[PDB]
Amino acid sequence: DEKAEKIKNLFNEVHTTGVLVIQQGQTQQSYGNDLARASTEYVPASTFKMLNALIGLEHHKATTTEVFKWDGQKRLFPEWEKDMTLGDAMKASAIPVYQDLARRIGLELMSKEVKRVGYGNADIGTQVDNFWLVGPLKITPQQEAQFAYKLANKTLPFSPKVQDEVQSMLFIEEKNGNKIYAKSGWGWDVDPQVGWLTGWVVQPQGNIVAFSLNLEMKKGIPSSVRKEITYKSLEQLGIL
Repeated sequence: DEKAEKIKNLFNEVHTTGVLVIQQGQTQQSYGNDLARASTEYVPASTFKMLNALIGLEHHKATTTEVFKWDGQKRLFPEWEKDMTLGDAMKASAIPVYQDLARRIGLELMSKEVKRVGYGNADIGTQVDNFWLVGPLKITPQQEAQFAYKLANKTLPFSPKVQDEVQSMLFIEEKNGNKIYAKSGWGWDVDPQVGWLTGWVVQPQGNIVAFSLNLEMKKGIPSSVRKEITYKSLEQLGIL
């Protein structure tokens, strides 16, 4: 009860509403100040890059060493206006690189694969290059944590090679002997805005603990909140 109470207050302290779903084994636990978010659908935003990369690699629409070249058209941030590998673009949440990947995959293959894997509502609509940003694709935090848990265990419906490659893209840091893997997301083109941090911890003896933080990104909420709450929560839970 006390762990849950503490984590609730972490969300209250940042003046928004959110949830953290944790998965170890086949059960999940939800924490936070709005638990109903755990089973609510939201756009994945750049959390979808995880699946986009798996599909693209598996279907030979990308390699891990190629550079996705900048064509010189203005991008949303100047940091993105350079050539990047899929891994560089993962770390940078570089939307246009992953738009290029999506277009390589194409609508038919993308739709088939998203359905095959059962990702969220598996509804990509007719626009292959923005369905993860503005809809119609939506996913719950419980689904995201499950996705992350399966990726961590290499049990998603892809080759283990491709899953290992995507895992490497997601590595953040080793902290207190724990390896942390994650992908952030911020759906800023929807209202209300959604913030994500989905990932997992590999503890020193190999135990995997997956997570998905999901909160409402209000005006004034710094994007750093996502990592801060997640880490503090995982520490309070004894995971980190």
